Amino acid sequence: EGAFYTREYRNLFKEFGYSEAEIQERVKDTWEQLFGDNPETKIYYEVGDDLGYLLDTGNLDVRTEGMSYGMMMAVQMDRKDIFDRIWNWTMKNMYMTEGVHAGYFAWSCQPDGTKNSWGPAPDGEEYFALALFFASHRWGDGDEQPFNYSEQARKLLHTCVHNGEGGPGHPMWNRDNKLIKFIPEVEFSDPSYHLPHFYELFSLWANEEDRVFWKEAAEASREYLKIACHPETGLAPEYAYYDGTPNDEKGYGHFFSCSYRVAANIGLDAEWFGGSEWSAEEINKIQAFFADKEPEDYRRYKIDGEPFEEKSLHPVGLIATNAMGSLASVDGPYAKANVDLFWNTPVRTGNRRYYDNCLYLFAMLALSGNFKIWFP
Ligand code: NI
Repeated sequence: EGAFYTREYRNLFKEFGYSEAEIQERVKDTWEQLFGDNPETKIYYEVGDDLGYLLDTGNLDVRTEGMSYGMMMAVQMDRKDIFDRIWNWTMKNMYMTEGVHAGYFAWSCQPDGTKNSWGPAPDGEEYFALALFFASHRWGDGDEQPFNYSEQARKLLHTCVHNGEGGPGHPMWNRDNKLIKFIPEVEFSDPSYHLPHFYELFSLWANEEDRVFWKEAAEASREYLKIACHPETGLAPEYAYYDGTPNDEKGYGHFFSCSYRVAANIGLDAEWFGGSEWSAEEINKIQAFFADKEPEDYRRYKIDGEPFEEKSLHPVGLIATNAMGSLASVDGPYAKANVDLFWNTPVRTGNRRYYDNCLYLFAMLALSGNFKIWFP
């Protein structure tokens, strides 16, 4: 039974023999390397007294993926100061009041706040919503907008479900199949965006009129991951059609950066809502696939396992997510090896560090029993 029921979170590092003191130190150090004055590793930058952002170092932009991640990280770490700086920047610079995506958040901005696009990215929205619910539950709603956290979360999720009913907009979930979309104006998906464990919580906390819908989305997503992951290797493509097969129209049909999050998501869902045979077997498959592969040699792979020449752009992120996946298969043949590999991998430096380092801190939090559900 998951932590949602027991309110106890597995410390897999401790279970695998790491000392409580060293785990405590490693979690804090990871946070400090990302959010402190450590220029080589840092991904969070403060602006003035009331703003801050996470920089996508690989593209020199600020993304809703990173901002929503940063808010989730901040609430897990009980850092309301950092949470509010990020959310303030997000509302000021990313929230759209105009155009077909009004009510969503521009997916990419320049560090100066300028929007690079008026299109949103659904995985940002869903993390914003849950981070905001957690903020409300830990700290209470603030007296002034936009710090009225729970109202902001419910409003945002309303738009995600109902957009287009009285306007030219589009929802972020397909209403018939209850699957999250890659972007509001398409009818395909992205396996890594599927967060059934988040939807379970939305089914408790969203507007009441949408709570059954969120239960249905959770179930739809669980079923969808079964058909999206390759049956032998466990690898999921970056984009996939609703029928579960890869969408490679623009090169996203393979196992690469986006896909890495699937193992992590499966890990977290197992920890929160309970183990399943499917999830354990799926994590066993991915870990078995990587068991005989050197991190320095990790590639892009077709989902059936065929290697490309191209190396993984984010191999530290791949390590972190595979290790986090161990939460879904704690007795798995490679579970300990994956956790140990991660323990022995430093936080990344250099221009591609943002994505790896986000996945890294999530894995550090989850594997130490510090990626929690914050209840009212
Ligand atoms: Ni120490």
